[PDB]
Amino acid sequence: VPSWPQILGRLTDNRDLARGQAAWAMDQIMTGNARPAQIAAFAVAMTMKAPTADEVGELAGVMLSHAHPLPADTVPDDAVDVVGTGGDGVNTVNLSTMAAIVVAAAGVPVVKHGNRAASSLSGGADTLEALGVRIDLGPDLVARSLAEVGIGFCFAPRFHPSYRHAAAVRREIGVPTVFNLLGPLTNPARPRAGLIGCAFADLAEVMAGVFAARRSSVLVVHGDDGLDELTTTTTSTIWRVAAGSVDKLTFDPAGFGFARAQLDQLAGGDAQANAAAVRAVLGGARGPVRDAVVLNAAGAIVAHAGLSSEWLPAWEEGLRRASAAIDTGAAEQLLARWVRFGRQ
Amino acid sequence: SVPSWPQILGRLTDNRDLARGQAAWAMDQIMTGNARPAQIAAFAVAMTMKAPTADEVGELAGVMLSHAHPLPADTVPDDAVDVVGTGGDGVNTVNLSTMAAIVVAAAGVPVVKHGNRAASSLSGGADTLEALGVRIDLGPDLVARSLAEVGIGFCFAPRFHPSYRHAAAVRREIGVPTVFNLLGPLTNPARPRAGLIGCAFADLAEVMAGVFAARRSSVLVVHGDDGLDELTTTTTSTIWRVAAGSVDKLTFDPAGFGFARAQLDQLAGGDAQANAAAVRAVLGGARGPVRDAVVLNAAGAIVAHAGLEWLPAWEEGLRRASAAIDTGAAEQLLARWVRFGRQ
Ligand SMILES: O=P(O)(O)OC[C@H]1O[C@H](OP(=O)(O)OP(=O)(O)O)[C@H](O)[C@@H]1O
Ligand SMILES: O=P(O)(O)OC[C@H]1O[C@H](OP(=O)(O)OP(=O)(O)O)[C@H](O)[C@@H]1O
Ligand SMILES: [Mn+2]
Ligand SMILES: [Mn+2]
Ligand SMILES: [Mn+2]
Ligand SMILES: [Mn+2]
Repeated sequence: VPSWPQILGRLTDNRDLARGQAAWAMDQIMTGNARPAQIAAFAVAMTMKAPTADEVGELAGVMLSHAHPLPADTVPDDAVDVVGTGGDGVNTVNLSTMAAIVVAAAGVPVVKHGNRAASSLSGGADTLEALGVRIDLGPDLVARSLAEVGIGFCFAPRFHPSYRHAAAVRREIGVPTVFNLLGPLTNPARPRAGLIGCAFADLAEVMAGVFAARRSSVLVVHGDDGLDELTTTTTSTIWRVAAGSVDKLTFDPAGFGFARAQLDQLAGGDAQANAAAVRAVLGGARGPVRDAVVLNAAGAIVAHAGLSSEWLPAWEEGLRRASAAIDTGAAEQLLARWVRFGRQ
Repeated sequence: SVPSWPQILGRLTDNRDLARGQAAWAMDQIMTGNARPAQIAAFAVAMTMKAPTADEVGELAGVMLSHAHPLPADTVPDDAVDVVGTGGDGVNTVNLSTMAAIVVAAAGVPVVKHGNRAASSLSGGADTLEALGVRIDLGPDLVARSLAEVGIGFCFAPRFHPSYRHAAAVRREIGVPTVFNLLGPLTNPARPRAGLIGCAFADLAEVMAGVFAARRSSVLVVHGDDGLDELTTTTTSTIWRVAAGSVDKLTFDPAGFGFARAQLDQLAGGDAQANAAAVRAVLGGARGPVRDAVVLNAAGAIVAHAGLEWLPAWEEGLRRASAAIDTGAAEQLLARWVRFGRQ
């Protein structure tokens, strides 16, 4: 029978867990039956042991079993996510949130998982909130947002109430652990595609492994400068997940005509500063930030195409649609229509 | 930089040895109620899986000792010895350290024993002593009087380390052994300079030895090659011998002193009442495998005391230990120990 001394002892002995043990642990944590000390011990122990795809898969599986689902037949089968682990410690503009809006305006259904900042000044949820977008909608209203606007936002705490004990321990110990991976892996709407950012180069492959087990079409991205984003300051490492297999690639924006940028050119601020930065990009303003948004939006579109079916043509078409979605004003319009939807 | 949990924990998760003072900072935060249980647990686990260094463990123990209740000045003889282990060998044996401690004290060697109740066994040293009528929870002044009048004193770790309670609680909750399990033997409040120190975790005995070496203590850190945190009689033992601030590892065979091979079955104990009866049995002069184990461990502590020639030291240790029992001195010392607590 499973117990904490058994599982913790196994992890501290640097052993992989038996099937079901990670699942048992997470379920204890989600049902409020685990002491903070046990939660912390488990989180740390698994991280230093080096999590397997199976183990992390079991953790996310439990979370999704307890998560508030969206109503049946309300999420298109080709819906995409654009979200990162966060915690790169750079405080950039909200590239995922900006990319998600552009991708939606390009005609790709987007059901975005998100959350407030943890280590940054303003996270996606914070910036969206500052734009007038509603980040408090339940399953039904998110479904309506998807249908009517083309984009929905699932605020993780709203859909994962049982995760509050784990989230508290994350806050207390501060150090990143395997828990930092679970957000991007537990979109309640369960889209089968997405552009997933990972700040931790050593854990990106594991994330990709989990998505692969689900037969998802995902690009797990880690900027070689440390961003949990497709960066423009240098190359990016992409773990391409397609047909249940992971393929490690290095991506260079220069190969698609993009100039190198400095990190301070992508720097952000508070929610109001970042909101203004969203408006600028969608407004047609050229520069480093636009390039970053277009590239990331294109990545999400590449991930989308990996569902129904190569690499260079997909990116070239992705870059086209993302740029066009901005230049026609569609992305700017979608945001406006999104804000109005909430007030209605 | 600014000391913080994200910093230190982050360093441990990255599998880097800590900088000087960081381990001390962490332990001090824990020892002052300024650490959340989650932070306590994260640190304990992280410090364990990285693999703690002698420097780091030394800082943890140091902080504990800098907070602990000390014994009054000039109450602890300079040649006082300790007999204690980390516990957690998994084998429910009789209480060899406590029994040896009584024998050693009866032989004339001052013993100030550190100790605690059971954590995973059916009965710890403190539990068995309590069942014998010995007062275990005495404060500094009375432990000093005990040491003077009786020739032995017992420091109950919860009594002398009240600020360790938060760490102790967390250890209880997570169950798994951590670096904290090493601290007990390393934090005797009376700070005896010699001792026989048991370590259940073979891979960490050298670390414990390094800590004692840093204090230039005369210590034998023992790990039975059958898993016991004791000098065993079922097979050979690993001894990390600490003398002159230097550690030297070696294999020890009690057969070289005439001791027959025993089996773990013969050293098995039970609850406090059973183990207490086992103590009375040995001190009564009963021959058998239990007596051999006690005399062996008692001798080791005497050898450690002497460290303040290897073979002759053991021969005199085994001789003095056997005599302390057979003369009835060890039995009498226990009885006198009980009367002290009752007056
Ligand atoms: O504070 P951090 O730990 O650094 O994380 C920053 C944000 O990144 C994650 O979401 P998201 O991918 O949507 O962020 P983004 O839109 O800004 O790119 C996370 O939910 C945070 O909101
Ligand atoms: O339950 P455990 O975790 O296994 O530990 C058993 C005992 O060992 C330690 O003391 P001590 O060295 O005095 O033990 P002993 O007298 O029985 O030999 C510890 O303080 C416990 O009292
Ligand atoms: Mn992001
Ligand atoms: Mn980011
Ligand atoms: Mn012992
Ligand atoms: Mn023992």
